[PDB]
Amino acid sequence: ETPFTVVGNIITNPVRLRFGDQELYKFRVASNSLYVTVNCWGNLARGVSASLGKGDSVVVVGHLYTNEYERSSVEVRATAVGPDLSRCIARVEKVQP
Amino acid sequence: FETPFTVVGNIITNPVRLRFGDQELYKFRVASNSRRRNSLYVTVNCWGNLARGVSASLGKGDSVVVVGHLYTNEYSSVEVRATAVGPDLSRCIARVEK
Amino acid sequence: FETPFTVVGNIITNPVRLRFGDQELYKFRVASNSRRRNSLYVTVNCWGNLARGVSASLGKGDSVVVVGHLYTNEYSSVEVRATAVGPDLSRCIARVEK
Amino acid sequence: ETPFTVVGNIITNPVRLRFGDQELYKFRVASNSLYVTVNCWGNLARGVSASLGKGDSVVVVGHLYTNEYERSSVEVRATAVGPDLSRCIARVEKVQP
Ligand SMILES: [Ca+2]
Ligand SMILES: [Ca+2]
Repeated sequence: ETPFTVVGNIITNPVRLRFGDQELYKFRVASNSLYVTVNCWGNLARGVSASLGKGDSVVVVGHLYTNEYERSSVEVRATAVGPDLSRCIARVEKVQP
Repeated sequence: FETPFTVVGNIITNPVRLRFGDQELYKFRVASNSRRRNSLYVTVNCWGNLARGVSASLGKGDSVVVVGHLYTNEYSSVEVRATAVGPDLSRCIARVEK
Repeated sequence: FETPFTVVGNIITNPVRLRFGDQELYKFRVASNSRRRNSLYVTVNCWGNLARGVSASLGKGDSVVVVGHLYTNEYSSVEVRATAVGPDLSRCIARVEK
Repeated sequence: ETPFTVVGNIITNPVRLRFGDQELYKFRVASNSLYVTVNCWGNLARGVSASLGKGDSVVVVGHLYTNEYERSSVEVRATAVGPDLSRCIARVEKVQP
């Protein structure tokens, strides 16, 4: 419940990870400096893996949090991600349910 | 000291293009996808390269992520000067071209 | 999926209290401190403990930080359901009591 | 130019630091989880040192960035800070220029 928006560029090769039913798509974003790891789940992990990659210019919206581990780092739980249409063009396709 | 703003929702009008010598405006109305089991309507203004990307890529009904700065115009209407707009990839797919 | 919002500026009206059985509303208008060498006007609504803190602490002219969620009401007016409000300590001092 | 807002509590004893003409007032904030270091400068460092302390409930607005050093961590360059009047009361005093 700390909302957060970052506009920038994916700077790593995203990675998919599975947890049975569920899917995570993870990547790093740089802003224009801020470096943050973005985590997409579900249908968002889908849209993003199908559409974006390293070097793409991106708009990320979600919630910011700290993740402690064996250091502690700052990450986004994304709720919406899109390509930044100031820097590119997109063909949009809906996914039949 | 501008007021930053983000809205996620859907374009709900047919966007309107306007040219001013060099410059281009593309503007449209956005409704936010709030849920109860509370709505937000705003006019978004895209300029420049952003106007171009958006007119080539999005239209009435499409899901959107809009980032920019919020303004009131007493002319009184609440408007966003967008800095980045994209389709919402939680609700769609995009084939990206530069 | 509410739309979060933050505005920093000044209260520019005398706030208005309204009671509804248990509940209290304190509402007022805010202008944002934008600079040129572009304004934003919004109605802010505080409820509950926030209505109490704000009525005890702030009034017309005071500098404010407002955090909450943004709404349009077609009744059409743009309003904030505030979650946290405070004086802007870049422009003032506050002696805090709980 | 990545804007950011956090509402929470100061959880360390703030510290003042000087650089000649200029003053920094630094403290840690927790949200309701996110931990972030907040940096106030100038008149903001003033208002905040004069008004707040460990345990106070706070509204922080500014810009988020990453700071690299001998690790890298996420910090806020605050532009406005106030006590959260949902959790307290305040007497406001203007500072004659
Ligand atoms: Ca990949
Ligand atoms: Ca101290």
